[PDB]
Amino acid sequence: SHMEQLKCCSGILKEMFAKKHAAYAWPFYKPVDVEALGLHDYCDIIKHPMDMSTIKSKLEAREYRDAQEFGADVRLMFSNCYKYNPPDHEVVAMARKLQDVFEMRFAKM
Ligand SMILES: CCS(=O)(=O)c1ccc(NCC2CC2)c(-c2cn(C)c(=O)c3[nH]ccc23)c1
Repeated sequence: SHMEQLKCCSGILKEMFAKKHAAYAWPFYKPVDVEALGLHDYCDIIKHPMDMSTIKSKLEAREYRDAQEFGADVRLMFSNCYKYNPPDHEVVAMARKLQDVFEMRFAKM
């Protein structure tokens, strides 16, 4: 059921926000600050920005019909990271660690 699936989504996102994963999830907590040194071309490369606070807000405001729509937004957050940054960047290695947390939880629900 969609209602049940969406409560599991809330649970998944709550684990991604937990202290257990903090050392590598913290650059994904809030939207990317495009007024920070570098990132002057961030809006030129990233057409659809996404972060965990935006996904949390979209869940609370019922903007997802089902788990797949929630999943698409989490994956957009990681794909934005893989598209923008060099593959050797510290943030890419952090995104891969947080995505492993996500994929394992999302797959078992
Ligand atoms: C919480 C939003 S923030 O603006 O405070 C912030 C702070 C630190 C960050 N990275 C720190 C770096 C790994 C050591 C990032 C960041 C996120 N993402 C998703 C990228 O793609 C990216 N590229 C370059 C920087 C970033 C964002």
